[PDB]
Amino acid sequence: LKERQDRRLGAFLGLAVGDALGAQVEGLPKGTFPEVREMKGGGPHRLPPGFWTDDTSQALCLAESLLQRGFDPKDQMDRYLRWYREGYATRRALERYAATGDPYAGDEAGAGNGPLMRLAPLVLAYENHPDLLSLARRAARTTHGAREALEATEVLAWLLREALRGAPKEALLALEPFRGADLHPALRRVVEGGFWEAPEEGPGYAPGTLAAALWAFARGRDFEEGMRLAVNLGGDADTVGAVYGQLAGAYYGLGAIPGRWLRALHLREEMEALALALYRMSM
Ligand SMILES: [Gd+3]
Ligand SMILES: [Gd+3]
Repeated sequence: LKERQDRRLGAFLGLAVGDALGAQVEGLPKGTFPEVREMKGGGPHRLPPGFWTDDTSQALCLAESLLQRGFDPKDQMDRYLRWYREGYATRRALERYAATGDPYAGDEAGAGNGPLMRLAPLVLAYENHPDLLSLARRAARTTHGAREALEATEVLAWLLREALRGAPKEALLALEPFRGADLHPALRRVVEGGFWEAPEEGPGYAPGTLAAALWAFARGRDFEEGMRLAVNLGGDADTVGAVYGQLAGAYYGLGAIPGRWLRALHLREEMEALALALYRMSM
């Protein structure tokens, strides 16, 4: 069904849409700037409208790696490194890998949201794998090693899988499998309802990023409304937007994402092809 493909395309393109939109106001304190509603580009990097950042770049790298050779963390890092060296915590991980050959180069200080911003591709291709959560943890470990970042990635992997399978918003927010689970205290507070309150800003800390995305998803009645709530929190807006985009994209579907946002999106067609290829792979 196109209905099923629509969810996978939505999750992938939603990630990029959130990255591009949020990038326009990243670094700005909440409530100090005009409400973001359109793909105008700009931000600290004077981005053209619809242009995303490293969040989506890493997602693309992971997607190509998966389609090229299944789950291969070594290949993932080869691609990240190559992407990194072609341009001018993660950089430390990439250099660690370059020097030692260890693909799981993340350290305990890496509690950032990097693993969350690029996740979608993994779930699209390995949605039905019995070890999906373990694969997600390994995919996070390549650049981040903090307990809360690894667990936050597992929670997002579960969320995406369930959304792709048609689980209702209430079930996704209930996070039943994680209730009472032995998680890092910060993440436990999120799973137990910390996300119902509006964040003071878009957090860069993994648990906080997930909480901000869940909050926007909980309050937004559709993809667009939730996306605007997410990015207007300011702070790490491109990444909070990217995480929200993945969840909301999988939940609402590509057809629910504002057409003008998709038409302005850089490499829209390339991503749609990748998303479809990954989905075919999961079957
Ligand atoms: Gd960025
Ligand atoms: Gd950022």
